[PDB]
Amino acid sequence: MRGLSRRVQAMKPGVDLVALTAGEPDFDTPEHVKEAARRALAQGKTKYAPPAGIPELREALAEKFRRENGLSVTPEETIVTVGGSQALFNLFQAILDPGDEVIVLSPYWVSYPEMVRFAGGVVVEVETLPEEGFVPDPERVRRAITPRTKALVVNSPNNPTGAVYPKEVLEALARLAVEHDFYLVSDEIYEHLLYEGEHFSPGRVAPEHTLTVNGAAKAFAMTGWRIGYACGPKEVIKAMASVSRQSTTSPDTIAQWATLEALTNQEASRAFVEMAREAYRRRRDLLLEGLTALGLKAVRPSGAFYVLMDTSPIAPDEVRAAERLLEAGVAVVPGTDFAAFGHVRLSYATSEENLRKALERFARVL
Amino acid sequence: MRGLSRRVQAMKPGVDLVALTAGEPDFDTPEHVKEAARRALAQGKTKYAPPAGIPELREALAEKFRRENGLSVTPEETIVTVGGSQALFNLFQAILDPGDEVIVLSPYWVSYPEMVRFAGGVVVEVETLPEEGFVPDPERVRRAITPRTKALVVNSPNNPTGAVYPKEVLEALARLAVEHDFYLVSDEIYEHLLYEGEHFSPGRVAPEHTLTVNGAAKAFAMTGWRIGYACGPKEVIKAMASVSRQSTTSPDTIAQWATLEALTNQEASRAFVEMAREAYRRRRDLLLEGLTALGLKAVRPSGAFYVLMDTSPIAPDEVRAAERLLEAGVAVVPGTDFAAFGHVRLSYATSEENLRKALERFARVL
Ligand SMILES: *Cc1c(COP(=O)(O)O)cnc(C)c1O
Ligand SMILES: *Cc1c(COP(=O)(O)O)cnc(C)c1O
Repeated sequence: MRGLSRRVQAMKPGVDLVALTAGEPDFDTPEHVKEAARRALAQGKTKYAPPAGIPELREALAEKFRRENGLSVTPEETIVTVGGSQALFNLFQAILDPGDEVIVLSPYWVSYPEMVRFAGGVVVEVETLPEEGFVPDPERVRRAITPRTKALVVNSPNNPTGAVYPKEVLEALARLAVEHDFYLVSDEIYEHLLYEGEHFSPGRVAPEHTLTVNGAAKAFAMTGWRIGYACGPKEVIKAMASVSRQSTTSPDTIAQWATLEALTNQEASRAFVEMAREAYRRRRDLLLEGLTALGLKAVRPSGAFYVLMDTSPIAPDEVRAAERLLEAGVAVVPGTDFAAFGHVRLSYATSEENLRKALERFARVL
Repeated sequence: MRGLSRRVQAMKPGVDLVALTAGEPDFDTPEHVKEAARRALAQGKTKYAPPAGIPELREALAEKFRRENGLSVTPEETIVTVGGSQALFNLFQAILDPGDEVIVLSPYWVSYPEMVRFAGGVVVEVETLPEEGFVPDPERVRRAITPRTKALVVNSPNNPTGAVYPKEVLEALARLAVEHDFYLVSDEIYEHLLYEGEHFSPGRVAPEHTLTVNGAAKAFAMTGWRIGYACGPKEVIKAMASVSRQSTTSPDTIAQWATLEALTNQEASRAFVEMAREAYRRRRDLLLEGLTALGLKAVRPSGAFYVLMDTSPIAPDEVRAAERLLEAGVAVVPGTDFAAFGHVRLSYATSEENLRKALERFARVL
């Protein structure tokens, strides 16, 4: 018989426009990384790499996680994947049996529920409130815990809210994982795009319960390179490598060598990060002041490069709001898929010039 | 609770040695491809690409499948993946429900049964015979079809046997798919590594039943670049792209542009293919001559760069034979995992000098 599988069928799908929809940096990847790619090419590093990644990168990864995040991990508790998205996908395929529950915090990144469902898992949503700065209340999270809870996904700095969760909240969530015996999945890819506060990694207190996901995509403007990395309990990392072996085999070898340079040349990478960070902060401040002057509401973000804007004054719902803004000349992302109803996601990974235009057009819509 | 999933737990795991174990070309990727990669880097083509691949590549793919294989496909019935392995992985995830049966022809590439079972499928094995040159008998296949058959996997040129199936057998297999209504998965990555006969794509006789899987890996010495491609029914291709979107997002952008060059610069690419084909042919003959002189049995391959050697004269079984050979100084791959019992896979993707060195050491295990 022909026909698609159930898992795949259950899956969810001359005008001048100013686009504020980007999910990737506007900067190009820094030259030290590009140069390392060039050396790898000339050195013929074009062969298959091990499923978990070239050993040199795994070693550098163990250093980064300990040095930057205070995580006590060995090279064997580290894995290189085809983007942070594959680290999350392999993780769910490795820990979820049909019916296992995963607590997700809304608004959430679009891919989380999809990946959980694709593995046969059940999504259990816990909402974070705009009035609480989109920071989870551990008390609301406890109520979502059942005997079937397998994992809890935390994403700070957050996409799409831009919220940075305080260490006390993160410690409280790590404690629930330990007390109730489940995995804490910490998506930390925006760690370096932080304007205020500190980036705390829950793996610092509960390493055997925490799976830390990260990558080069957002920090080093390497979205198209497809290199992500994770660390955590040795047995889970081993299982994740098994999934890669039977799907992608291993990430692009040239990209792995280029990523090694981003991690080892701390001086050049630090210079890129500080430059981008300062640019993003100026853009964020520019946007927020403008929105406030218009009377539009948005919780001030402390990280990433997104702003969730309440659309109540523009239309009855976020899709109608998004279509009106489109007519006005501004492309925004409706909050529907992120479970951010009544909001629209704005991205400031564009020029100040474009942010000014967009504010002019919002003005006209009001 | 914590713990690994069943699908992951069910998964199967001073000496001078000459290695005849390679599953990739010894040649480095051609300069024109490397140059295309440098241009993309210089041009800032480092951003996210669409889930099915950059439009330029999907169009070049349509041309390739039409031109080289006589397949009539549009760019939309084309998909780019992270290696041909991901094409197969996404395919099974997109077409298999737990319990669905997939017919595989032994000896088979190690990854087929693992990919089938990971998606919940049941592996039904149909044996090909040494006496029949490892070419399948359509009758034996017919005898394996049940109401639960979802697909039949065919790989020609074959890994690990090196057999090239005649157009007439490929047509008979396609007909069974059309006759019994199931998918025909054609793994054609070794099409350009052919020494005698001609490559026939069964998608020509059963377009709506066939998924043609291919890639740049073996033909252009690009195993580490991780770029594969497939074509087939629009609805299946669309479903495969959906799997990519929630797992890898899209293959590395730099590698996609480099692959476009390998497909469009026909003059430089054919020069490489013909150069490699010539070298492989030399190495094959040399290896076969040597074995024959040693009194060792092996079926003469017409494609790829492998030879399945009968280990009867060496040890009771192929694992023991592989161990004796190791002591003798030659590393070979036991036929165990390919369901090629009593055999050992030899790869001639190495220099003639190494092949000569191995043949010399073979004298010690008689
Ligand atoms: C970008 C992103 C990732 C991973 O991106 P990759 O490009 O696959 O590395 C993971 N989580 C969030 C919230 C992201 O925004
Ligand atoms: C090498 C190979 C593939 C695909 O390899 P990729 O490196 O993932 O492109 C598929 N089938 C067979 C039989 C192979 O030998």
